[PDB]
Amino acid sequence: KKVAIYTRVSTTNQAEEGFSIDEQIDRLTKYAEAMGWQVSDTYTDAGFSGAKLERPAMQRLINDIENKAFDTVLVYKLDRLSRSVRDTLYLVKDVFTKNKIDFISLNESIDTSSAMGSLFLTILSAINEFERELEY
Amino acid sequence: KKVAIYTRVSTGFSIDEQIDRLTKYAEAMGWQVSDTYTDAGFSGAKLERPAMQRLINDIENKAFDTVLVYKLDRLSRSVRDTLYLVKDVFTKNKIDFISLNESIDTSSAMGSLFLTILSAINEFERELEY
Amino acid sequence: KKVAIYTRVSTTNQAEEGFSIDEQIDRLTKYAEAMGWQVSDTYTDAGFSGAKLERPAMQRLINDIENKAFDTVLVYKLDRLSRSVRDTLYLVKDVFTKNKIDFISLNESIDTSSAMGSLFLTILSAINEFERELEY
Amino acid sequence: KKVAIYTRVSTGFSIDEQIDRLTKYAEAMGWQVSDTYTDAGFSGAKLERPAMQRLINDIENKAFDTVLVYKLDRLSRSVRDTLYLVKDVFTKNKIDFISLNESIDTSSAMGSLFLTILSAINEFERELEY
Repeated sequence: KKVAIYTRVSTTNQAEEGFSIDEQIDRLTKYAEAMGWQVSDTYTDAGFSGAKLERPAMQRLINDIENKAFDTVLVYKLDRLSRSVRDTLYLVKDVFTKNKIDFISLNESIDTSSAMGSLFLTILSAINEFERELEY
Repeated sequence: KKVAIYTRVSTGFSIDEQIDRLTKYAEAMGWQVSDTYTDAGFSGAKLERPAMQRLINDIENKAFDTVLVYKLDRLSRSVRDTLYLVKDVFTKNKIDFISLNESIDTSSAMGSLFLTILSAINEFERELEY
Repeated sequence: KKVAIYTRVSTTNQAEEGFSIDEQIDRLTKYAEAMGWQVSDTYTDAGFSGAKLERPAMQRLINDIENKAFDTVLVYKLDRLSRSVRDTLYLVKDVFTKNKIDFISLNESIDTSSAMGSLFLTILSAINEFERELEY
Repeated sequence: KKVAIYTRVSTGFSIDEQIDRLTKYAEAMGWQVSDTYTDAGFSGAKLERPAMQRLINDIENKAFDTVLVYKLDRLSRSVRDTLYLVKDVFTKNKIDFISLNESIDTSSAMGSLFLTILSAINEFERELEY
C-alpha cells in the first residue's frame, strides 16, 4: 500500500511548534511502516494556516490525486489537514473519498476505510448541515 | 404528558399559527397543555427573553413534564444555547423536549441519541476549529 | 398531503390486544388530521405476525407504492410495520425511500423526511451491518 | 499508554501474527506493553476463556490503561459481550480499548461516540425484535 503523508505548521520556528514537521513525519512514517505500508511521498506546508486550503503542498496533493500515485492520505492530527469543518468535509468527502482514496488522522483514530470511520464522516456532514440550518 | 408550549417570533410562522399547530398536536396525542409561553418580538440569538425565562423558572414548580415547540429554531438560533437548554436544563430536570417540525422527541430512543450525537459532534467541531 | 396508514395485530381478539386495530387507526387518523393531512387509505393486517412481510395488506401496500396514491406511510409503532430489523431496513430504505415515500412511526417519533429521521436510518443500517459482520 | 495485548484464535490471522502486528503498532506509537493475553484454541461466542479472565482479573492491579486487539472479533463474537466488556468492564475502570483493524479507540471522541451509538442502536434493535 502506497500512502501520502500531509504535514503542516503555522510557523517556521520548529523548536517552538507544538508538533514540528519532523515530529509529524517521524510518527506518520513509523506508523505506516508498522502497518506494513510505504510512504510514496511527503507533502509539507511549513508556515501556513489551516484556515484555508490555499497552501502550496496541499494544492500539490489535490492535483496529484488524479495520478493514482497513492491510495491513502495520512495526517498526524486532523487540524494539520484543516481547521475548517467545511474544508475538511470537502477534502475528505469530495476529494479523497470521491477518488477512492482513504484518509487517516492518527490522533483522532479516524480511518475512512473502516465502517466506523465512514459513518463518522456521514454523521459529521449531517450534523454540520443541521447546525448550519439552525443558526442560519 | 403535561406539556408547556413555547412559541417565538422576532421583530416562518406567526405566534397564532405556532400556538394553533401545537395545541392541535397536543390534543391529538391526548396530552394536556399546562401553559403557553410566548415571546412575540424577540431574537433567538440569546436566551434572555421574558417568556423563556418564565418557562425555565417554572421548572421548579413541576406543572409540566415536556416542553413543546413547532420548530427547533423557535427555541434558539444557537447550537450552544439549544444544547444548554435541552441537555442541561430540560433533561437535567426530567423534562422531555419535542420539536414537531424536526420530529425530535428526547423521550424517544432516537431523539435521545440525536441529542447525544449533536453534543459530541459540536464539541468535536469546536476543538477542530478553535 | 395524502398518507397511507398501516396497522397490524397478531390476533383477531381486539379486546385482548395491547393496541387494537381501532386504537391504532384512531390515533393515526387524529394525528394525520392535526398535521393537516388526509388519509388516502387504510392497510390492515388483523391476525398476522410481524416476523415476515408475507401479509395481505402489507403486500397490497408494497404493490400500490408504484401508483403515487400517497407520499407517506404512517404506523403507530415500528413493531406494527415489522419485528425484523432486516425487513424494516428493506421496507423503509428499498421500498419507501427508493420511491420517494416518507415513513413515520409515531411512538418512536421517527420521520424519514426529517434530518434526524434520515440520519437515524443511515445509522441503523450501518450499525446493523457492523453487528452482523461481528457475529458472522 | 501502558497496553495489554489480547489475542485469540479458535480451534483470519494466527496468534503469532496478531502478537506481531500489535507489538509493532504499540512500539510505533511509543507505548509500553504490560503483558500479553493469549487464548489459543477458544471460541469467541462466550467470555469464559482463561486469558480473557486473567485480563479482567488483572484490572484491579492497574498495570495497564489500554486493552489492544487486532480485530474486534478476537475480543468477542457477541455484540452483547463486547458491549459488556468495553462499556461495563474497561470503560467503567478507566481502561481504554483499541481495535486496530476497525480503527476504534475509545479514548478518542469518535471511538467513544461509536460505542455510545452501538449500545443505543443494539438496545433499539432488541426492543423491536423481542
